[PDB]
Amino acid sequence: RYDNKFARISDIDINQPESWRGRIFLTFDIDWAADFVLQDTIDLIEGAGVCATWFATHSTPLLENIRRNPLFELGVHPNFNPLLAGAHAEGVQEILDRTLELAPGCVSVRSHSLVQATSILNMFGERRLRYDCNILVPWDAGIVLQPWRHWTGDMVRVPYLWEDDVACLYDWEFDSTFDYWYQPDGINVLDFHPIHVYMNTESLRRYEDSREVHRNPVDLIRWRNTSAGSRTFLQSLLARNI
Amino acid sequence: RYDNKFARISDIDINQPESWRGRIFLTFDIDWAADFVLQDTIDLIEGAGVCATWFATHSTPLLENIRRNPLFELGVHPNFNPLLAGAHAEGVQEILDRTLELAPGCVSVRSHSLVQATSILNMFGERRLRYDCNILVPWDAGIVLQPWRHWTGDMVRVPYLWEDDVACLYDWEFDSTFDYWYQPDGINVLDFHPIHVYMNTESLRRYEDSREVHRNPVDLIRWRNTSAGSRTFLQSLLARNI
Ligand SMILES: [Zn+2]
Ligand SMILES: [Zn+2]
Repeated sequence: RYDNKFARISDIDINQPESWRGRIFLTFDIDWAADFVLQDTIDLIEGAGVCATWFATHSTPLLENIRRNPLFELGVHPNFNPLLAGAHAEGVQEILDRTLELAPGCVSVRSHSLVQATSILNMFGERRLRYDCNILVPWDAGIVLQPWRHWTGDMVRVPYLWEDDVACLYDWEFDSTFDYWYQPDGINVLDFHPIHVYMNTESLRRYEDSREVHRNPVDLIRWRNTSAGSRTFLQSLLARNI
Repeated sequence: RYDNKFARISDIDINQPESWRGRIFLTFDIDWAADFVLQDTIDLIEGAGVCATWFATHSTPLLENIRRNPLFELGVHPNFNPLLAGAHAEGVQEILDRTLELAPGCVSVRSHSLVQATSILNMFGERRLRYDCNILVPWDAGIVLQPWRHWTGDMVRVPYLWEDDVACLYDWEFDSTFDYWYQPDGINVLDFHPIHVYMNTESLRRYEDSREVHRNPVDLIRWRNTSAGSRTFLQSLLARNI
């Protein structure tokens, strides 16, 4: 149903454009959020009653909440940054295999910091991942987006067009009265972080200033932006589209 | 002039679509080709008298040929694969800085194996690179392509839509009578490797079977495909568009 606007990444059927065209795919890069922060984001999406895909960074009992919910897909968020940062004892394989232990049998992946390479995608495919979510093409680039077949692993590359922290870096609006990014004729994948939904981030300086409080369940709420930000953007998007 | 169809990557002016729309950007990932192989590719493009951009992997006096030619732009092709392959003593910075020594002041980059990440692009930008050429969106994905502004470094991301070895993996045609990939309304960046132009590669098995001969100036020519392949595709594209 057209009215079923929200979908999971694994609902994309590359052979059937009806499975993605004009639809919205809410995705969440967990990024090591404390449990109270992740729980708040889960509660917000569960309250809307929509589908969503969650990319896991670490082990937490809240992953079981995500697994249970039939509207939610659990994927992985492997962190290969230490490989790029300087000398290291391991490669991609060890890190990927460890991350996959968080969601055995999953099919969707987005790399922390969008770390990607031909060999990385080859290794994703060997491990039976089917959807790569690592290409970010901005909604304002003038490009109508569509997922496409990768040349190996029967993988599908799924490009995404909006991200909360990226919106801060590009100075995109959090308080527009319409879905400026929306493509009725393309795929619409958005990426949110629980930390920014929790603090209603409108500037990364709020995020940086509050660093010491990000895991403090008593004080963090005091840093929530009361103007427009990531949280109010998500809340409006949900209200307008359910 | 519309008739000046061929351009260099650094000719892209993100503020002026006339600088890229409907134009063709021939790019060459040198990939450690022996000098006789690189020379053959240079001779072929020089014979056509068109612009081209060359991504350097290693030091060779032939880079000076590329620098001299005012129609040619020299960029870099850093190799970060060893970082992903397993334990390593260095990170991106050391490798990038060493590669940049091959073309000081250059502005364009494509990573070997399309290794990329947010921190990698940040580091490209700090080193005054302006054009990232690491996003490959296939010509047959149904997406009209345009370069776009990256969120840091005043960098421009330039997507490309065709590559010789990728054409083999996707089973794209080398002997079409028309430019099937061409977007009159988008940017058209193609990536060729000197080794495949030299051997007129139509299957990667030819490339793999001939491995021991890739630096043998006497025997390699015997492995050149006499049917349609990467070389005849490039030759036709040049003939049709000059
Ligand atoms: Zn992340
Ligand atoms: Zn290469």
